[PDB]
Amino acid sequence: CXFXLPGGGGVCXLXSECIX
Amino acid sequence: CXFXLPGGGGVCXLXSECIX
Amino acid sequence: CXFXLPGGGGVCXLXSECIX
Amino acid sequence: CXFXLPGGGGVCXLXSECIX
Amino acid sequence: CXFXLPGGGGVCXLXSECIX
Amino acid sequence: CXFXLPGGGGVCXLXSECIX
Repeated sequence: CXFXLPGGGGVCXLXSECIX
Repeated sequence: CXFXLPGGGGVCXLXSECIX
Repeated sequence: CXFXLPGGGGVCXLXSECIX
Repeated sequence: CXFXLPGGGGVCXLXSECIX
Repeated sequence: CXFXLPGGGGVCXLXSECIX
Repeated sequence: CXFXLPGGGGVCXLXSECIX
């Protein structure tokens, strides 16, 4: 976090911070 | 959560986890 | 659309209007 | 648009360009 | 938070809960 | 686009495709 900067990196919107 | 999966279901973007 | 309500009613954030 | 800036003004995430 | 609601009346998408 | 994939690359949620 914050939104656009997912924990662990990678694509924002794809994975645990999003659906996952 | 995460983004696009509201904890109480229904409409994502709609309810506690969004505005609410 | 709008944001959160894809046309045809799929999950918001999952598919071409998002990543896809 | 873009995301955060609804085209007709007002509050991002609240109104026709979001749910509405 | 939640998504779209900084919590103090500010602009969603601008500050710590977004980039920051 | 879609949401999460800004044109030109770059961070999603920052610059013209978001606020900007």
